[PDB]
Amino acid sequence: TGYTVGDFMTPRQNLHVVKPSTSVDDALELLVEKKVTGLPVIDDNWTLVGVVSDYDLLALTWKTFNELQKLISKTYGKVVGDLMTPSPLVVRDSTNLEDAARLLLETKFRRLPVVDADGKLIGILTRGNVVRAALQIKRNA
Amino acid sequence: TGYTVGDFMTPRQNLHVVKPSTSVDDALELLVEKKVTGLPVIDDNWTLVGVVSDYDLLALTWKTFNELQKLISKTYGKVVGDLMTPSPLVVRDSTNLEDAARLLLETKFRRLPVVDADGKLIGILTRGNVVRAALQIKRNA
Repeated sequence: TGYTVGDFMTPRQNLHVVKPSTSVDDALELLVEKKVTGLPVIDDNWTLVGVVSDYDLLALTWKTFNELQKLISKTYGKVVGDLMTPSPLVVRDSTNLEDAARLLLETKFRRLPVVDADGKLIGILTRGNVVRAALQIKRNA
Repeated sequence: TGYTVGDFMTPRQNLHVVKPSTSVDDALELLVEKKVTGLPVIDDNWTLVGVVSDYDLLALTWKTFNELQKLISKTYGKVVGDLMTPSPLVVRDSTNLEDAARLLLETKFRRLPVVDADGKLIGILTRGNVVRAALQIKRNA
């Protein structure tokens, strides 16, 4: 009963992923290039293994450009695996939308990777996706 | 001396703008489609008149889908103008990057519209832009 995550999630094709081996610098570049603040982390086979955020990659956040440069300088040789959150909360495409919506707010990541039965990353549910759903629904008898 | 906003700001062509007359619903749609949480508000001549965020449009922080639907239901007939923050902090393209970076953190909007001498919106400086700058600087020594 009711809509499901799969109805409104961000499709795999619009995901921005990194791996535990991705250098912090490259993850940061991806964040700024794709204009997102967090990234799902997969392994070589697209198994979802974690999530990582700007607040992980730039931990001690920064309050001045100088402090930021200091952080950027110390990223060399570091890798996503060291800073990521493993085993994050996930949902399935069949997950009830209202349940998923609740969960979004219970994870610091504020997004829910969507996985299939094999634990492969197939999408992500963002707060924006949930708002889009509420909007689309209003738009109907 | 040093880098300036103009060197790293988001170009006009990549802005997502609304007007004070934009319906709340359309602004919400634009937010979710462009995957941003805030929007500069311009008038018909691209004069920057304000800024508006998801937290403004959905005030009337939702914590469940049902609460969200309640909010979405009450957006009808409302416009951005009522909910926006007028006369926001802005910078110029010539603004010193370190100064601008500091300011980003002093505005709840967490972005700085960039205007020209006529007060026209010509870009925006985001935290992501500033991180991009620190990265680019490091790369070149």
